[PDB]
Amino acid sequence: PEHSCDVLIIGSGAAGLSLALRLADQHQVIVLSKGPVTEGSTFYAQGGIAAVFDETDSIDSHVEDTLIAGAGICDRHAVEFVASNARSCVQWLIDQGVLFDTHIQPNGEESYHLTREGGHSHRRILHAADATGREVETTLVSKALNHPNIRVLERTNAVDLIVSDKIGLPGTRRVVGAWVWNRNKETVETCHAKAVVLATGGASKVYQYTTNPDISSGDGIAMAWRAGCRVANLEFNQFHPTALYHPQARNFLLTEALRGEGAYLKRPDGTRFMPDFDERGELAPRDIVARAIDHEMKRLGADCMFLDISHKPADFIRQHFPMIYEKLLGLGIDLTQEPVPIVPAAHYTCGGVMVDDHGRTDVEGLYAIGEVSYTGLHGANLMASNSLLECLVYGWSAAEDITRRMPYAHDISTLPPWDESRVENPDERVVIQHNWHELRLFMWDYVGIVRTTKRLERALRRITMLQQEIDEYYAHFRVSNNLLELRNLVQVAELIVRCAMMRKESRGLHFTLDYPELLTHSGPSILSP
Ligand SMILES: Cc1cc2nc3c(=O)[nH]c(=O)nc-3n(C[C@H](O)[C@H](O)[C@H](O)COP(=O)(O)OP(=O)(O)OC[C@H]3O[C@@H](n4cnc5c(N)ncnc54)[C@H](O)[C@@H]3O)c2cc1C
Ligand SMILES: [Cl-]
Ligand code: NA
Repeated sequence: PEHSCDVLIIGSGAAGLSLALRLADQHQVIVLSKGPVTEGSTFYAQGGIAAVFDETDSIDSHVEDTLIAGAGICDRHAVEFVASNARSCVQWLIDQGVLFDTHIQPNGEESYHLTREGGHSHRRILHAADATGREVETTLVSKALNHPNIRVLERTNAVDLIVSDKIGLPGTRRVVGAWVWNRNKETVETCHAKAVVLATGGASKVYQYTTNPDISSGDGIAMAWRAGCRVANLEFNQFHPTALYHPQARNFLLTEALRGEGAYLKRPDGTRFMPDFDERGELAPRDIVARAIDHEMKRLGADCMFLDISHKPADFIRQHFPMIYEKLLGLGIDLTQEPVPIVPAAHYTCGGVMVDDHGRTDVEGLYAIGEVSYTGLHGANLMASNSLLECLVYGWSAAEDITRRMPYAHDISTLPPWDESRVENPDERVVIQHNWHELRLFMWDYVGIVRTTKRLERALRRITMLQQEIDEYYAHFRVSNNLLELRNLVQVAELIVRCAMMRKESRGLHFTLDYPELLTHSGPSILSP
């Protein structure tokens, strides 16, 4: 009708496209993308994907690492589960056309060159120079566009899932499609399907500073909540420790792989401060390094700290970090000759919508894979290159559960249209924009790197003003990007803060002055609607 398919996939990064392909030979699939098909975090991925390929590494080692980096509450089934499947999934990417950097030289013959990053104990991250993401996204996209059973709809923003029991369909609660703002034609179209998969990315953008593209507004999570899904661990948001501090680096990350290959992290004065913090140094886990840099900033009153791989051969550097070199040069910084100014910024959402081994949420017919989800793999803190990994494995497992269910699926029934609201107000629309800035700022201050109970109350409080506020002035506003993004950020901020308030302890990326100590028995934080 308006739109019908077998499986609807909201999001076209690693998670969704790779899910797409797996399901394509036998299913009719629509992939949505809020902006052009390639703008998502996946495209901007640098460092690489973790797997275990060397005879010297082991799965066991990869598990342990993760369990460690995750500060004690990862879920082992998930981590193992997942640690035991990449390569395969990674291989599957390769079989799809992905070129990861070829070595030339174990001491006899040809291999995949591998890096490492913090918390890893052997060598295991397949990459493409320092721009893996490009290689990955570009390929997946290319195959998805050449596939008869996959339909990609760019610039199409989902607004909400259609849940049977909300539109007087009879039966148990089950998703049967979603309403989508068609950006180019400014209407909300109705889209039917037998299975919907959220693969929307993360929510880092609720914070004033981040590495992410402007899409990461967490719409997927908000949508799920609104539809009844439990969510978890949203207090565990990772601030990548090395983002660029330059007025013209709109938002810019210098991969951990730099440190993985020798880069140093320096104080504005030349000294290396990690040692004062963690014997693991430059390569300790991010919640820790990021806390350290935040500390030394506060302490010395410094705008920043520095990342330097100078002590290294200019030739290594430029072959391993082509993209970063070219881009720092254009701002007049030579990764080859000087320390680069860095600050911590919001990067990844370790929590999200709870989902089991196949990506199944709490709500029938609804899945969630990728960053938008919470599986248990990352516990309180993600280990570098486990994030792209998660997308693949769950794309996998989600394809296998789906293929089995599809055949016994209810028929594609007809659905109520969206009640296009239509009121306009040039001035009020400007305010929508003030609120965005307002949210992002206090989130940074009240639910940031160092936290306190009271600061959290301040966040909650402003969050509720914004919601009460939003309902009253906005409920009737003609939909538009700015507005949809705001409603969703706000929704998510709320869950981030409620989760942060529940954790009476400091663990992994949640650090509160009011509970410095580890509880003896802990777990995820879970909220259910
Ligand atoms: C700069 C950078 C470098 C990184 N490098 C690495 C790395 O080397 N290794 C690694 O493992 N991880 C890396 N990460 C983390 C990893 O990139 C992400 O966790 C992962 O790419 C998330 O992918 P995803 O498929 O879940 O969503 P994304 O790739 O971010 O895509 C989300 C998709 O959902 C669509 N969408 C969102 N909302 C809506 C909506 N409302 N309606 C319709 N469509 C919607 C978006 O438009 C987009 O298409 C990096 C992240 C960044 C930002
Ligand atoms: Cl990185
Ligand atoms: Na997640």
